[PDB]
Amino acid sequence: EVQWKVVEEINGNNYVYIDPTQLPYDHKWEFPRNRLSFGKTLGAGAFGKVVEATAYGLIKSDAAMTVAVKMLKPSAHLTEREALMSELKVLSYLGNHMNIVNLLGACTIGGPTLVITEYCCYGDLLNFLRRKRDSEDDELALDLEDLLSFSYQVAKGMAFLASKNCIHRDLAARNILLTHGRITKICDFGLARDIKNDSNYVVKGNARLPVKWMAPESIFNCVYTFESDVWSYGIFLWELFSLGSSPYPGMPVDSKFYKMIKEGFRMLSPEHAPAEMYDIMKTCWDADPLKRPTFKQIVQLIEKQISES
Amino acid sequence: EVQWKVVEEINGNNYVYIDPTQLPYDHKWEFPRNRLSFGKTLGAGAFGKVVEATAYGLIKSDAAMTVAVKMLKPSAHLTEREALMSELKVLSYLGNHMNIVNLLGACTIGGPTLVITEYCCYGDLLNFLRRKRDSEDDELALDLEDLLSFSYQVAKGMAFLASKNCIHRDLAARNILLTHGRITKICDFGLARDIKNDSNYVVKGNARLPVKWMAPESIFNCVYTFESDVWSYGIFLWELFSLGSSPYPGMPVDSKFYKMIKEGFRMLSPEHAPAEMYDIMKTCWDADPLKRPTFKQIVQLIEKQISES
Ligand SMILES: CCN1CCN(c2cc(Nc3ncc(-c4ccncc4)s3)nc(C)n2)CC1
Ligand SMILES: CCN1CCN(c2cc(Nc3ncc(-c4ccncc4)s3)nc(C)n2)CC1
Repeated sequence: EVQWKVVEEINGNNYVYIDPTQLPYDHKWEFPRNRLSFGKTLGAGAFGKVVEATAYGLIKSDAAMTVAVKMLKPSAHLTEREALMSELKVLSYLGNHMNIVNLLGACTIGGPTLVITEYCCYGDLLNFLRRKRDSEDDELALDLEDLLSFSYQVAKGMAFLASKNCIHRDLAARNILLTHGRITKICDFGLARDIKNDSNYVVKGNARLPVKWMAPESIFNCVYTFESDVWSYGIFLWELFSLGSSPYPGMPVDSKFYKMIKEGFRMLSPEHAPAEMYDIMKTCWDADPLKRPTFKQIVQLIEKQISES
Repeated sequence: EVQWKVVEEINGNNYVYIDPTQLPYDHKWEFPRNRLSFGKTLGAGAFGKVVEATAYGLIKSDAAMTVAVKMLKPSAHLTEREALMSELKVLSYLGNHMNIVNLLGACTIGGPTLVITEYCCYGDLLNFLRRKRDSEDDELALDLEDLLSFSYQVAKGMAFLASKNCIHRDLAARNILLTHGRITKICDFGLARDIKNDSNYVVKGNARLPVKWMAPESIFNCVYTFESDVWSYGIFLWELFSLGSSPYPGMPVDSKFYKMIKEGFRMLSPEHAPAEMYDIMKTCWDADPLKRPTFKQIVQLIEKQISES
């Protein structure tokens, strides 16, 4: 199951997705696998893993560079092998942006498929926030500046994705990475996350889904849109200003939970969210998708708050 | 006593200082004092203080901006009034640099002299470090990235000063400010610090001097050079990687202290200084001033460590 989808047409409220198996792979990305030295495993699911590695001569012929390599475990079946190749083709289709985990190369010959991406040295944003949660005015002001910056950067990364007609479908702090300079990068662990052991992914129908992050139109109609990604961004803002607390606290995903969300029930503001960031969340959680803001508009709104400093 | 001196000639190991009272003041800096609204006091000495204020229409005609205003207290005498004006003239002589507290304007008519500079919103680096001292691998790595950045930025600020033939004479973490984006800015509180109540300033001769930060040639010959500023930067590095501990721990400034420093005694490395930053400190503490590195060279050395990431 390819996670990032790419739309080609909107034929009056119905998306025409592009078959990722029909996207090109440009051999400019090809890199010899014997110039990768594999290190620790950074994440692993049932069928896939991401491993830290050193790449010799990937960018400059005389330099080594730390990278992340996505690969399948031997237990993987054909559909997982296709998905890895489709993720490779989507990533090269997207192109490069500062706030996404970028493609650096690939090994598609001489062994199983390897996908080489940037390595983010501080790990996932969710764990970063929860450490600061477990852990005076100047210190709090500086933390608020970081959180404003993270929301700005994720919003730019998502605006870049939407500009390439790409829908993320699993936006959440656990899928955002932090790296040098406090730069945040959107990624998808996809096959490299063990979702069977993550309570945030819930059984609904024939899938395990991050329901507390999903828009209502996605839960009752299984549709994923640019507007539903905006909804997820709103949920992301709530965990961001709550220091990584899980959304809808003390409320498990029952059938009771599903009722409330169609009743227009929303979360209240996190205690220390700035009013104008709370205002952005609420508009992301509009029951009407076409009343939610676009990521381009969210970028402008957050730019204005940061400039007021 | 003007703190920042400006040299004009080096006539074989003897400096010709420029009389700051002979530097021009350009009226382009003139700003009406009735467009300042004064707030809290940020620091105060015997004769002077620095106050936070809002300046209406200072940069853009339609915008307010937070600034810092240096001014004298009524107890000030003629020599302090001249010094404030000389500091104004040095600051406009220096020009603008990202890593110094820059001049934004001045009120030299219609009341006592006011000097308007950038406001740094996180205060002094020394208190910032001591809070982190009172206060796992990802968190420590990120702290080390900040400390590397602070040493790089202070070194660029000092290289800019040396390039303008300016000697600071009181470089220390207490004279470095932190502001938005974790930018550090060199300043001098000068008349706005109460040095009578600061143990770091010690009675030597007819002055109160920061002896633990001074080069030996400055202690026994009362000479201040570009090379003695480099010495102070080395001491600054030691407090930086020690999280604001006072230099030469458990050793008061006796006559015994003076003996040891001419004996070539130096501090050992802070426990978590990177080897290459320790190497920079040691070279800053060379008994021969002409064997110390220049700030231009320190900038290059630290740039290389940061690039290795
Ligand atoms: C020693 C302390 N730590 C702990 C944790 N720590 C990290 C780093 C990290 N870096 C990644 N870079 C790219 C990734 C990726 C690429 C493509 N698709 C999906 C994911 S994951 N990821 C994790 C989960 N933990 C690093 C150091
Ligand atoms: C509410 C919590 N705090 C605590 C402390 N805090 C600050 C800010 C600050 N900002 C400065 N900007 C320029 C300065 C200057 C200009 C010219 N010459 C010398 C100095 S001092 N300075 C201090 C000492 N504390 C700010 C907020």
